Amino acid sequence: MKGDKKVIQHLNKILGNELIAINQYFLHSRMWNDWGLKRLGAHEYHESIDEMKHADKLIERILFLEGLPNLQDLGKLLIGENTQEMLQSDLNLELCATKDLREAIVHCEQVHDYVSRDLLKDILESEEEHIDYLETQLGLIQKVGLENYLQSHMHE
Amino acid sequence: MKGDKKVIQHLNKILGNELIAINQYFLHSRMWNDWGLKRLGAHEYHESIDEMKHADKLIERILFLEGLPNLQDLGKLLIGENTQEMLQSDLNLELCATKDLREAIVHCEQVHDYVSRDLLKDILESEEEHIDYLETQLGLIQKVGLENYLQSHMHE
Amino acid sequence: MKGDKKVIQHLNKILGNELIAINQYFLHSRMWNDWGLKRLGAHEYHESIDEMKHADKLIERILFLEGLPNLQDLGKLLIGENTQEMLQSDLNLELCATKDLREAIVHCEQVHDYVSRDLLKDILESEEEHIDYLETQLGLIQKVGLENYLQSHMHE
Amino acid sequence: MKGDKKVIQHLNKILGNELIAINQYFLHSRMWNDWGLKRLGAHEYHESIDEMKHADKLIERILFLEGLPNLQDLGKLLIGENTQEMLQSDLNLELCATKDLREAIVHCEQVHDYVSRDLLKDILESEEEHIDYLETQLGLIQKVGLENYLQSHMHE
Amino acid sequence: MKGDKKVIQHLNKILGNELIAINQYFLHSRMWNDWGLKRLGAHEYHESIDEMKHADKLIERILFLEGLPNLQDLGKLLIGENTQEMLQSDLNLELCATKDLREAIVHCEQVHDYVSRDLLKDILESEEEHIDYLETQLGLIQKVGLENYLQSHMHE
Amino acid sequence: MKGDKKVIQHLNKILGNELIAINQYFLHSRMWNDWGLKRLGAHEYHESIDEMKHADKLIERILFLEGLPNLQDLGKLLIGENTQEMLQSDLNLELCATKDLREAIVHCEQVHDYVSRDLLKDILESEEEHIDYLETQLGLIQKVGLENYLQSHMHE
Amino acid sequence: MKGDKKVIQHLNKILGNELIAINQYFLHSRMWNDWGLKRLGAHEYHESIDEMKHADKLIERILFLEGLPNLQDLGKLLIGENTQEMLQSDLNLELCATKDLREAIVHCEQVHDYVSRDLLKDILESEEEHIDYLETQLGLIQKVGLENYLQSHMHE
Ligand code: HEM
Ligand code: HEM
Ligand code: HEM
Ligand SMILES: [Fe+2]
Ligand SMILES: [Fe+2]
Ligand SMILES: [Fe+2]
Ligand SMILES: [Fe+2]
Ligand SMILES: [Fe+2]
Ligand SMILES: [Fe+2]
Ligand SMILES: [Fe+2]
Ligand SMILES: [Fe+2]
Ligand SMILES: [Fe+2]
Ligand SMILES: [Fe+2]
Ligand SMILES: [Fe+2]
Ligand SMILES: [Fe+2]
Ligand SMILES: [Fe+2]
Ligand SMILES: [Fe+2]
Ligand SMILES: [Fe+2]
Ligand SMILES: [Fe+2]
Ligand SMILES: [Fe+2]
Ligand SMILES: [Fe+2]
Ligand SMILES: [Fe+2]
Ligand SMILES: [Fe+2]
Ligand SMILES: [Fe+2]
Ligand SMILES: [Fe+2]
Ligand SMILES: [Fe+2]
Ligand SMILES: [Fe+2]
Ligand SMILES: [Fe+2]
Ligand SMILES: [Fe+2]
Ligand SMILES: [Fe+2]
Ligand SMILES: [Fe+2]
Ligand SMILES: [Fe+2]
Ligand SMILES: [Fe+2]
Ligand SMILES: [Fe+2]
Ligand SMILES: [Fe+2]
Ligand SMILES: [Fe+2]
Ligand SMILES: [Fe+2]
Ligand SMILES: [Fe+2]
Ligand SMILES: [Fe+2]
Ligand SMILES: [Fe+2]
Ligand SMILES: [Fe+2]
Ligand SMILES: [Fe+2]
Ligand SMILES: [Fe+2]
Ligand SMILES: [Fe+2]
Ligand SMILES: [Fe+2]
Ligand SMILES: [Fe+2]
Ligand SMILES: [Fe+2]
Ligand SMILES: [Fe+2]
Ligand SMILES: [Fe+2]
Ligand SMILES: [Fe+2]
Ligand SMILES: [Fe+2]
Ligand SMILES: [Fe+2]
Ligand SMILES: [Fe+2]
Ligand SMILES: [Fe+2]
Ligand SMILES: [Fe+2]
Ligand SMILES: [Fe+2]
Ligand SMILES: [Fe+2]
Ligand SMILES: [Fe+2]
Ligand SMILES: [Fe+2]
Ligand SMILES: [Fe+2]
Ligand SMILES: [Fe+2]
Ligand SMILES: [Fe+2]
Ligand SMILES: [Fe+2]
Ligand SMILES: [Fe+2]
Ligand SMILES: [Fe+2]
Ligand SMILES: [Fe+2]
Ligand SMILES: [Fe+2]
Ligand SMILES: [K+]
Repeated sequence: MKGDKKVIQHLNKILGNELIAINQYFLHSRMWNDWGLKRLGAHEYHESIDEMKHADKLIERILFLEGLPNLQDLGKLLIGENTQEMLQSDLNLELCATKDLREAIVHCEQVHDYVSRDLLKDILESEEEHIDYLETQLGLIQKVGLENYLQSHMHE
Repeated sequence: MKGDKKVIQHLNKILGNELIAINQYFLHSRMWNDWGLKRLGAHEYHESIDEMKHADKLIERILFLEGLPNLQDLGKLLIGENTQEMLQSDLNLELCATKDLREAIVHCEQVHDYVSRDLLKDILESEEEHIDYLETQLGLIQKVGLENYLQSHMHE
Repeated sequence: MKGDKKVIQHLNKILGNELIAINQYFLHSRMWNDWGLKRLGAHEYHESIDEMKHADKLIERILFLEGLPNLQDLGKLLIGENTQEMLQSDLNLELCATKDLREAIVHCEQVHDYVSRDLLKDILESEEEHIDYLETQLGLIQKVGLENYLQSHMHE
Repeated sequence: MKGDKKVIQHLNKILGNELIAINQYFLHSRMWNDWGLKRLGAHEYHESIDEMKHADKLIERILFLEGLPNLQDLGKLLIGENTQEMLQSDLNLELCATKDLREAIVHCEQVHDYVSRDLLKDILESEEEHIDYLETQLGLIQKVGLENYLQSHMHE
Repeated sequence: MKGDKKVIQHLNKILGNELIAINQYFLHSRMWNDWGLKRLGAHEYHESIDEMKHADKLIERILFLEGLPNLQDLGKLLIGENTQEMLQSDLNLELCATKDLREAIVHCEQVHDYVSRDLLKDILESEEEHIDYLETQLGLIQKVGLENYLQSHMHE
Repeated sequence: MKGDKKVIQHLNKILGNELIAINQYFLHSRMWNDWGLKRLGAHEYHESIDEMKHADKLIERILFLEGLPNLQDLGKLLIGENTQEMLQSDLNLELCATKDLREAIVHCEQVHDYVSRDLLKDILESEEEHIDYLETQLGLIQKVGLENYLQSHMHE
Repeated sequence: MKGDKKVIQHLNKILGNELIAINQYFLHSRMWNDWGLKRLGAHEYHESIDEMKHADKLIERILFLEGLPNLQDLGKLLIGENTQEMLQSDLNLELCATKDLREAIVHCEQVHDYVSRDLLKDILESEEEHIDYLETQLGLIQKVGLENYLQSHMHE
């Protein structure tokens, strides 16, 4: 089925965001694991897997619409040097991603691509859960202190 | 994540409706049970539990959006004195609730809060099922007669 | 069997205290969950459920005695802004509520409503366990430190 | 142990009431069964078994207190001729029984026989459940009509 | 079905004997239990249950024959003060009961109420088993001595 | 938040009685076991465990009320030299315990400490069971003779 | 056939030490439980049970040797006011106990009561495990800090 070219362009923009998030989260996960903060590593890995699944659904939708998925362009990773920086960088990336998702949903509604809208809404629900996770961890660092927070995320 | 203040105000309005419905339905349930109309009591209890779960989701969403859930303000319960009045009072309350849900959905769409919209749509689907249940019971009272209808709802 | 009018007034007063506690504890529970303090959130949810069950038993007893349960009047919630304030606010509520239970039991005894007395005694046993829980947590904060206490109530 | 002679007199009065209820409810049960109203018959049999178990506990307590259980004196049975009369006669009997139970509890409290008081309170809780059952059935006859009420209690 | 009025009178006489035996044996059972003679108490309870089941069948038959079961008139209980007296009092009661059963069977045969006769014969077989039990226990007291007999019926 | 000072004194008095009974019954148990009267020894051990559990509940209650449990003061043990004396000494001790329990319950009721009252009533129910056990054993010695009574309590 | 009088005196001295430890550790256990330090409370309860089992074995041995177990004389409990004092007071008590055990073993060896010696050696092995437990906890307080130590012993 021949999709709207601007919808396909929006879907490729979302896909591009997923690709940044996959790599940033995977590396953050393996950094936490390397440091012996295995619970943080495992949860960051789970976030990376979520983004892999979002990318998959986007690729499948673009192909159905007769578009060309762009897996070539990888935007800027902002890798942190410590736990607080890593969490904040992830959170900043998620906030950029939801902004793009909302603009893509607007466009899908405008051209009556309600199935793409619903896919993007499902991804946006997941991203807001990611934002909730990351905001909550930064808040816990303040409430229990950094050393305790890290201690609680050492052992799986 | 910092939510739109008018969306949060709409969510608290919906929450307020849930709180009325929880108490009205719980008391109606226990009145039917007290009268020995246990099947009616059990179904009304189920409705009250549905509204408890709606309230829960609304509270969680308001907190995520950095709003303050209002569990203090309880609107007017209209407790019936017999089965027909109790069902009709519930139905009137549901019809008020769906009106508020539609206005809240309009606002979420306007400001691109698509995750809150989808939550409210899910609640609205449940409320229309509640309306269907209550309308159907009032119709059955007409078709089988009040005495038979009550008889059929005595024993679980 | 018509119950004593002042006994029914007392039961409605106890019921009113339960309705305050249901909402305050439910909101405190969801606040703790929102902050990622899930062990605190779960325990507070089970306190809320306990009060819901108290309210149910009182409603059933009032109806049996041919009184009108009052679910319309909701007294003042006191929502804390951090863990210490939330625990202290719950403790304030419980201490005020047990004072009313004792006065209600006195009245039941005076008019020989021994079944209502035993119901209120069972609720009072639960409220003193709730007081014990709350006082103990506040004491643990003093013994292990606030940051450690919150750490220990982060993960379920 | 040597019980208070007036307490033993109260316990024998309660036992006397149980013996009336056992026989009245057993006969009402078998009359309902005879008429093909088997659900009514089964519930009335259950009430009769409850009173047998009350009598057993009272006999045991009287003997422990070195009293003589009185199973010789059987008071007045009032056997109804139709369902409404039978239920109302049972209800009248239960209301007489609770009046005697409250006077007995007063006396146990006066002489500090707290264990006998707790037994009598357990019996009283059961009789108030019996009263609730009987009142509820009389109310259902009004709400669903006598013919429907009987129909619903034909088949087990 | 319309029973013979003299047969119904006989059945009510048998029922009257059952009602005496129920109460006498239940009290003897609880006296033996009170004394710590639990095997004697359990067997006497079993005898009491047998008489309850006899009474039930007689009530059912009387009602089928369109008679009025008489549970109002309770004849003389003869409660013993020690084991030998209790057993002998039960035995005396059983011998009175079989005398009445034989006269009732004669009358059933005379008027061709063969189904009532067979019920009464089944009851009589049970009473002769009861007589055998009681006679045997009195004989064992002579053969093993009273102290040994009681010792053997202390523990269940 | 403290209990009533005189209630705490009563609870410590009850606790003192438990501590006497624990030690007296444990030694009596082990004397019976040493003599080869293992069924008596096992039952007496069970009585001692009951008193340990009573003491535990009292200690927990005193601490909740912010009293100081007194485990220092051990009153007079009266150890018997043979089975009859041991049983009688236990019985005398239980009768002193129930006297103190009734005085403590009066006080709890007076100051509206209804949870302490219910705890003491539960302990009192258990002590009256203990009295029943002891009185019954002494009575069995009379009915079956001492040698037979001891014989029946040799083997478990 | 009697044990040595001075061996029996030593065994009663060891028994006296057990009785102190039972009560001291049981109260310390219930204080820790009351404070919400349930893992400390559970371990201390376990220590108290060990001492109850030691006392049982000593009572059995004394009775076999035809001595009189002394459960009347309770020496001085030293109840701590906080975790460090409670642990230290337990440790001081264990060190007194092992001193008396070694003197008792010397005496058993001197008079060739090798079975009493082996029993006391088994108790001594257990007391040195108790000492190891207590010393290790005090050392952990130093290594992890008091607040962390207490935190780690809050939850079971
Ligand atoms: C009149 C006030 C209320 C009464 C008497 C009441 C009663 C109950 C009862 C009896 C249950 C079942 C508990 C059990 O058996 O475990 C229940 C479930 C529940 N209630 Fe309430 N309730 C009240 C109000 C509320 C409110 C105001 C909220 C939240 C804002 C709430 C949240 C819940 C939740 C989340 C459940 C669990 C439902 C499930 O099974 O998923 N309730 N309620
Ligand atoms: C002093 C009066 C009586 C006492 C204390 C007494 C006591 C009892 C008790 C304790 C049970 C066992 C109930 C249970 O544990 O579920 C029982 C069973 C029963 N009783 Fe009675 N009873 C009395 C008189 C009667 C009478 C007068 C009747 C009928 C006319 C009757 C009919 C029955 C029947 C049919 C059962 C069930 C037996 C079975 O099949 O297991 N009882 N009774
Ligand atoms: C302050 C006084 C005491 C208290 C509060 C106390 C408490 C307890 C409790 C709660 C139990 C567990 C019972 C159960 O749950 O079944 C127990 C077990 C036991 N107690 Fe005590 N106790 C006390 C004194 C004693 C004394 C003085 C002795 C012996 C001289 C003793 C001997 C025993 C024995 C043999 C057990 C069973 C241990 C096992 O499980 O193998 N107790 N105690
Ligand atoms: Fe590694
Ligand atoms: Fe997830
Ligand atoms: Fe994503
Ligand atoms: Fe295709
Ligand atoms: Fe666009
Ligand atoms: Fe979808
Ligand atoms: Fe994401
Ligand atoms: Fe590790
Ligand atoms: Fe592990
Ligand atoms: Fe009811
Ligand atoms: Fe549903
Ligand atoms: Fe709802
Ligand atoms: Fe948040
Ligand atoms: Fe709006
Ligand atoms: Fe959704
Ligand atoms: Fe609804
Ligand atoms: Fe029914
Ligand atoms: Fe059913
Ligand atoms: Fe969350
Ligand atoms: Fe609980
Ligand atoms: Fe409550
Ligand atoms: Fe009612
Ligand atoms: Fe009052
Ligand atoms: Fe109760
Ligand atoms: Fe509470
Ligand atoms: Fe404090
Ligand atoms: Fe975590
Ligand atoms: Fe987990
Ligand atoms: Fe029939
Ligand atoms: Fe029942
Ligand atoms: Fe009864
Ligand atoms: Fe007795
Ligand atoms: Fe009286
Ligand atoms: Fe009780
Ligand atoms: Fe009753
Ligand atoms: Fe049928
Ligand atoms: Fe059936
Ligand atoms: Fe007994
Ligand atoms: Fe049999
Ligand atoms: Fe019979
Ligand atoms: Fe018939
Ligand atoms: Fe005849
Ligand atoms: Fe037959
Ligand atoms: Fe018989
Ligand atoms: Fe025994
Ligand atoms: Fe047995
Ligand atoms: Fe032995
Ligand atoms: Fe027991
Ligand atoms: Fe006790
Ligand atoms: Fe406390
Ligand atoms: Fe006092
Ligand atoms: Fe209780
Ligand atoms: Fe006791
Ligand atoms: Fe043997
Ligand atoms: Fe054996
Ligand atoms: Fe506690
Ligand atoms: Fe151990
Ligand atoms: Fe020891
Ligand atoms: Fe010996
Ligand atoms: Fe020595
Ligand atoms: Fe050994
Ligand atoms: Fe030790
Ligand atoms: Fe905790
Ligand atoms: Fe746990
Ligand atoms: K820590």
